[PDB]
Amino acid sequence: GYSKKVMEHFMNPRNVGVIDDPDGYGKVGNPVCGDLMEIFIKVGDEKIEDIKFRTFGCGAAIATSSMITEMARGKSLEEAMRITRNDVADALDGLPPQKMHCSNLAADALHAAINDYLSKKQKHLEHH
Amino acid sequence: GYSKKVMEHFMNPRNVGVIDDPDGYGKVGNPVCGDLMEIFIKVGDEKIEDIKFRTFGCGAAIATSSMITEMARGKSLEEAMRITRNDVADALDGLPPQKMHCSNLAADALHAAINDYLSKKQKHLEHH
Ligand code: FES
Ligand code: FES
Repeated sequence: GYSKKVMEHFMNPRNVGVIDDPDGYGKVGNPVCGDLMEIFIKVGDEKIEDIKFRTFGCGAAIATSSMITEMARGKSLEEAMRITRNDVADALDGLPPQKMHCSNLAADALHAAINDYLSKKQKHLEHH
Repeated sequence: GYSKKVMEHFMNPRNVGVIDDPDGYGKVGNPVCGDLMEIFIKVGDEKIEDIKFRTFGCGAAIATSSMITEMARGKSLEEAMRITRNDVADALDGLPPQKMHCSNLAADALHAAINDYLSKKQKHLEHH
């Protein structure tokens, strides 16, 4: 019992892949299934200049990540940080409640990748 | 304007502290404020035998972590994994919408600590 939008993003996920040498990297595992979600970001002019995700997880996780990465592309870091699964709640309505977990991977990995980038920036400016 | 339950868990948070040499460790940062949530778990008989959190974050993050860790204490790993912020949505009703992010740290760190423990266990399988 899924949604048309989820079906579209599972069948034709956007932004699948890897970035070599990314500016930010975030990885989160779902321990139930043991699936791992990785987000890679490139940052230019404090905007998401490129984003990719890689997972072997389930339909729900893949479709959520496709929607989240699409939303994030070309936004400022601060805007991207404010994205949560809540921003695509309507597309996810009526999913089995155990797919809640799967749907949280995307946003949590994105937030991790952004924090990764930001902490690198902080370290660079240790003494300045 | 906050909830009475949130006020109680912010003023008297349960399970604050650290576990030295924990069975599972999970850390997640909120990049907006730069606050970091750490969860420590001890695992005995595939149950949460001890849990502690450590953060310097905001009231919302602290109260959520107090509620989440209290829910997790003494549950099986599998039950604990199924906990999300959704399980305390009622207590969190009407929080400023930016505290959604803060409220997700707790569950995400707990899930990270459980994955940490499980992957350590996975090491044994390499034995052949
Ligand atoms: S089971 Fe691996 S993501 Fe749904
Ligand atoms: S301000 Fe850092 S946790 Fe909400």
